[PDB]
Amino acid sequence: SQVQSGILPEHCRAAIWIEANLKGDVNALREASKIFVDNVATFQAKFPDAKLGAVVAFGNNVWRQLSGGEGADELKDFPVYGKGLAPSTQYDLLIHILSARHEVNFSVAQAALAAFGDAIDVKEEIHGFRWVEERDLSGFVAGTENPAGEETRREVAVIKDGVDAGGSYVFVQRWEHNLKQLNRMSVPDQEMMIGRTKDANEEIDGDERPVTSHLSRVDLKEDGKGLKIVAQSLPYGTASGTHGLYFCAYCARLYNIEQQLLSMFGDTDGKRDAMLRFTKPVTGGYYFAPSLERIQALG
Amino acid sequence: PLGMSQVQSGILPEHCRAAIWIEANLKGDVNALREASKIFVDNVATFQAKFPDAKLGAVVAFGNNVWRQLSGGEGADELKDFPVYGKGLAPSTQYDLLIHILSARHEVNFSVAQAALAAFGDAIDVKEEIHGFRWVEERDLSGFVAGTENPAGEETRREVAVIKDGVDAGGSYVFVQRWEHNLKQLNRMSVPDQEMMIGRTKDANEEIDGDERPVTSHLSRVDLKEDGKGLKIVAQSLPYGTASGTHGLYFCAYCARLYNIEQQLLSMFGDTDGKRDAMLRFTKPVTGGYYFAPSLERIQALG
Ligand code: HEM
Ligand code: HEM
Ligand SMILES: [Mg+2]
Ligand SMILES: [Mg+2]
Repeated sequence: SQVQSGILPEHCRAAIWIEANLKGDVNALREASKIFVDNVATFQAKFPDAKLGAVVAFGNNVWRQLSGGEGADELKDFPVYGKGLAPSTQYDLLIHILSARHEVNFSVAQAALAAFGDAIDVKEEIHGFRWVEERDLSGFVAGTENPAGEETRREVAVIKDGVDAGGSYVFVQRWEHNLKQLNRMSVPDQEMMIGRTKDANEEIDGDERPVTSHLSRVDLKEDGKGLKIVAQSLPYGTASGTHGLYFCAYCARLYNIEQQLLSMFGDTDGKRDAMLRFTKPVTGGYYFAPSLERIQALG
Repeated sequence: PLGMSQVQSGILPEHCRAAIWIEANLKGDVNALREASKIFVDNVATFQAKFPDAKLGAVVAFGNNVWRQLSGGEGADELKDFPVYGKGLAPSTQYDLLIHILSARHEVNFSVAQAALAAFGDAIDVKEEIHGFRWVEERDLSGFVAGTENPAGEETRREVAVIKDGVDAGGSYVFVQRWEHNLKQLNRMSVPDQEMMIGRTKDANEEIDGDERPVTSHLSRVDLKEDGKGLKIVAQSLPYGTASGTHGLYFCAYCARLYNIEQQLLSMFGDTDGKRDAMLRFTKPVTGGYYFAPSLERIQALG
């Protein structure tokens, strides 16, 4: 089973995420998905330098229909976390496009919209960009502990066997940063909020940083085994309007993502991520990304 | 370089892949713009030093009312608020301040835009912020190549865009106008009909002779000569928007005289000969403003 092309690429410069609801017959998604994955292959051949990839992924209700109820055992609608502190905006379809070249991504996004046509209702379209020094707009480097290299990224993100082999679970969550609130914090206070130093990007020892620090919330182990995810997140927005991080992660099980969210939003131990001092999530959804062979076998 | 006037760095660069434009109104006393503009151009120099490979430039430019105040009424003789053209076919949304940032790196442009906002602070009310991107093959989102006849090279671009002498030497006039394309409407037109609308062939970008295209074609509207002398402008326009939402062309041009821009607008919008640009069949302008970009030396004499 071959993995969709947008899960594994590293260090992308730009992305487009489109989140949409199904308005028409669920069966219209079958032909549209095949059209789109062929478009992606054609664009990769036309723009080899772009290192383009893309993913089509499906919400719980749609995917149960498309799959006949087989597999994707962990899939569910995204719930609130923290009783609502993390909101839920579960849609039916996610299209994630990434590459070195925003302009290529834009053409690919137009192709996705042509493939799905008026069967879908676009609810969100976000254009991500890698910022200076791969920093989040807060000024902290983002991506350091992300699984590195195809071998490890496959291990973390790609389902190994059975009916879902080559697929992955996806989580997307848009955050809105209040950089004015951030900038009122001293740099040492910001560093204790994240759990790494700001300029030099060195981890602060877990025994010496707050348990509410981001790293303490999300660097989770189960009897010594890390709960890893493959992030594809990027900055987005305008300088004068809304801006933040579009969080996007892939994992061979939803479990690892969910444990991190239960931790961040106070459900596990009553403590909340210190980043909520300056940024907040405003969307959230879970999706299942089938393998390419599974997509071809739809219609 | 005493006794000379240095152009702001964003007027002349060619083939930059990314831009940010910010348009804003002044909220309080115009004096706030003096120290903010000096800070901003200094920040630009710092970003150029930090990111030499970005090939970054930027411009700060001013609307008529605030430029008249800051200049004491000296110079900028052609400057005026952007008029409506075609009785409203081209709307007017004249603001007080234009920031234009362009480079080979969107991420550097973003940092520079943040610096501009920090410099001006609450003295301004941002009315729009547009992130331009060069599309594939330098095409407009309509699919036609954009930029072919734009003045080429530093020498010619300086001749067209940069005022040569007098108090305004090193300055330029700026026009910005955001267009919203209806690509569904465009795609209802056959490609031959689109070519007659533009005046060039779509795939190969060959000019269609003036006698073989309608007078409403875009090239017939805007390729204007006065007794054989072309009325040139230096465009810095780029595509913008989302695939599923608003998208189009953010039109931006610089010229040493506002006259050349105005003649093209009077032509496009029906004021000269009663005919209008065929591109209005699929796209429309929704903003419009004129600004004056002083020389970099003069931004330093503010205060
Ligand atoms: C505003 C939103 C977020 C910001 C700004 C942010 C920022 C960061 C930063 C600066 C780091 C440290 C550098 C690195 O290793 O990448 C980090 C690490 C990490 N983040 Fe986040 N993050 C956000 C949301 C999330 C969410 C929602 C999750 C999971 C559901 C998450 C999971 C992780 C993980 C697993 C790590 C690596 C921890 C480690 O093993 O050291 N992050 N994040
Ligand atoms: C929807 C907005 C616009 C679109 C899509 C558009 C597109 C084009 C295209 C495809 C060309 C031919 C290729 C080239 O030489 O660049 C062109 C040329 C040109 N455009 Fe536009 N344009 C727009 C607005 C404007 C405006 C508002 C003006 C002036 C006020 C203008 C002035 C020019 C000029 C002077 C030329 C060169 C003509 C020549 O000498 O051959 N354009 N434009
Ligand atoms: Mg660790
Ligand atoms: Mg000509």
